[PDB]
Amino acid sequence: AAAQVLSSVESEIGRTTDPVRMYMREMGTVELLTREGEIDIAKRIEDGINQVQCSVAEYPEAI
DNA sequence: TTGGTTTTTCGTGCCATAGGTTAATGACTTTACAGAGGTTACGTTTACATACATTTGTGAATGTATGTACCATGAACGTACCATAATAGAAAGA
Repeated sequence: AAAQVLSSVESEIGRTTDPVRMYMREMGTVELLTREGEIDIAKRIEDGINQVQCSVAEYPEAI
C-alpha cells in the first residue's frame, strides 16, 4: 500500500549500495502505532499462546 | 876373400826332491727361541640404603550464566578534494 511512493524514490536512486539508506527506506512503510492499539495485539498474543497451550493440554501423554 | 853349414858352451827352461799356509767337512760354543709355573691387580656380576622425580587430594582465580519493569519512536552526525585519457553503457535526434 506504500510501493507507489517507493517506486518514485527508486526512480531517482542511482543504484545506491549503502545499506543504511536502504534499511531506513524499507522500514518507513509502517507508521507509528497508537498507545492503546497494541493492547489488541497483546490480546491476540494471549489467544495464540492459550490456543497452543490448549493443544498441548489435549495431548494425553504429556502428563 | 866372403857367405853359410857344423859344432860346443852356457845361461835358461823343464822335472823332481824337500817343507809350510791354508782351503775342508766337522765340533765348537754362544745366543736365541720355546716350554711351564706362581703372583699381581684389575673387570664384571651381585645386594642394599637413600633421592629426584612423578602421581594424587585440597584451597583459591575467573566466567559465562539470566535480568533490572514513570516516559525515551527515520538518517548520514562529520567524512572529501575536484589528476588524465581507451572502452563501453542509456538515450537523442538523423
